Amino acid sequence: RYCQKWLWTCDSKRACCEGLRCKLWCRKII
Repeated sequence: RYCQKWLWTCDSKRACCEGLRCKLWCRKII
């Protein structure tokens, strides 16, 4: 049970879970 490589460069097209609230690397569990 893990997220979806939140580490992506969150911005819009991203597909994070609960860490897309950032500029690039999803600021999730890290």
